[PDB]
Amino acid sequence: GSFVEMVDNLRGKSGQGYYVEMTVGSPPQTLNILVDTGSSNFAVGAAPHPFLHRYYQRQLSSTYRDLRKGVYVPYTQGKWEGELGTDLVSIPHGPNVTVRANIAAITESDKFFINGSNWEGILGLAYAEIARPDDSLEPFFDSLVKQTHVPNLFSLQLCGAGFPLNQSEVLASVGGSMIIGGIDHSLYTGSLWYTPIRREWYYEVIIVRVEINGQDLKMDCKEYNYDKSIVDSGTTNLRLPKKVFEAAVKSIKAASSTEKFPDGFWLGEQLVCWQAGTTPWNIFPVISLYLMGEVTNQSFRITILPQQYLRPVEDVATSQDDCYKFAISQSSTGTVMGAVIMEGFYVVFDRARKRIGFAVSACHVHDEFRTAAVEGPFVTLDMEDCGYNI
Ligand SMILES: CN1C(=N)N[C@](CCC2CCCCC2)(CC2CCCCC2)C1=O
Repeated sequence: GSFVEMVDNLRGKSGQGYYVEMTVGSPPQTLNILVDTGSSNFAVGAAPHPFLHRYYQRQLSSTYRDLRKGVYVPYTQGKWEGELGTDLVSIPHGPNVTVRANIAAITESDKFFINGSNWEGILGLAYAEIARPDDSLEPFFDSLVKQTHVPNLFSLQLCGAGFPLNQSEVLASVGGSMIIGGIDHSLYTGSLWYTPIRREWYYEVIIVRVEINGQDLKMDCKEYNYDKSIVDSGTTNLRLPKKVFEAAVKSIKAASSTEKFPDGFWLGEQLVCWQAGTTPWNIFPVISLYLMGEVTNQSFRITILPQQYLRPVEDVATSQDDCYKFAISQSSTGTVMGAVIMEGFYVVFDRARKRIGFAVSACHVHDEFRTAAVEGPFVTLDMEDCGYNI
């Protein structure tokens, strides 16, 4: 592991997000920032909010520059509005550099800030094409690379604990690593396998085959990428296109049929609980997603366990039972490989080579009988037809 200064620099959990410490302004103002590979704006709370105990104070920064421009960003579950400007930004447990970056000072929001998440802003790590108001607002990572010698690459190890973390525990626990400018080999086991970034906007990829316990879901592969497939640390669940979700849940129900679960469980709304330590992991199937490889007609697969797709939640009774929510849900906007999937892998966002790498995570939760996996190669034909075109 050659990047010790950045190892273990993340905190958080799949449901409320993983964050990294950053500083903004002169003198430096410390803020916890959500790592979001599914957006492209660096936006931080800049005004009092019930869920914030600190925020960016522009008037206290001598290096603050006002862009005299507003920004409005509505999203599925909510929205954030702010004022654009630039200032000096650093990552304490990151590369030893300071860069001038765009910052959206959030002045109004709805369903953005999460009570108790311990973060005050978000770091959009995707491409300028999806930056708001438009692609002229240079994303933080683009600025970082343009202004320093930092390699155009970052890697994420998100570490799920495998059990509920109370408020005190989640603040004291290491939630993972964000390695800026490199790959730290202590964070994964086995080999790294790369899939092409199809297009530079979201981190878009192409899924070419899906298996539930080795059983082919057997759908036209274009269904798996309708209308796109992305890797998004800012989404909790593995989200699947409606038709794929329907087929996958049918297959997961069949594999786990020795136990009947309520409709609310499958809808990802209600938790299911087992006596302490008795979670029947073995009745649940592993899920394999085959991804396009970098070699013509070659693919590889990533396999996750129910320890990834069943998300640990505290029982409404704080009892001693082990409880979970089903973290696979439907989407009308394509496949989203969210945090619960990323928790099984060390994921390399190799922007320089326009590819995303996957390897088994040194911190993935498993049992004595099964482990997550990244395996290849497999001969796979016509993978280009798996990509969706509007
Ligand atoms: C899922 N998702 C995401 N990964 N980022 C956003 C915005 C997505 C962008 C995508 C491009 C267009 C503008 C919105 C924000 C949320 C992230 C978690 C914390 C609450 C807000 C979102 O809705």
